[PDB]
Amino acid sequence: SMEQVAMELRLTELTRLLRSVLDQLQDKDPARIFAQPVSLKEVPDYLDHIKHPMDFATMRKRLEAQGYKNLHEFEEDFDLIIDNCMKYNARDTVFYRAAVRLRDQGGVVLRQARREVDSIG
Ligand code: NA
Repeated sequence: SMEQVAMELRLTELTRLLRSVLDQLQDKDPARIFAQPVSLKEVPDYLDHIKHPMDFATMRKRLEAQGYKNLHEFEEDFDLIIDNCMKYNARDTVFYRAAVRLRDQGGVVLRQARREVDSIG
C-alpha cells in the first residue's frame, strides 16, 4: 500500500535524524570509552553486575536496521550506556567521570532532538 510507503518514508527520515544525533553524542566521548561493548574475555563477571549492556556500536547496528521506532527507545539505550557505567565503576574513576560528562553534554543534543522530532513529526 501507499500508506506503508509513507510510514517507511517517515521511519527512514527518523533514522536519518537519529544517525546525526548519534554522531553528536559520540563526539562527546573522545576517549571512546563507550564505543564498543565491555569485553567478556577481559571482564568475565560483567553480566553478574549488568543485565543489559549497551554501547555506541550496538546502538549503531540497531540504528542502521531501522530498529528504533521513536526517540524514547533511542534515549533508553543511551541512558543504559551511562547508568551501567555509573553502577559498575566507582565515583573516583575515569570511567564514572566520563559518563557524567557524556550525560551533561548529551542533555543539550537530546533536548533539541525532542523539539525537532515533535516539530517535523
Ligand atoms: Na557502584
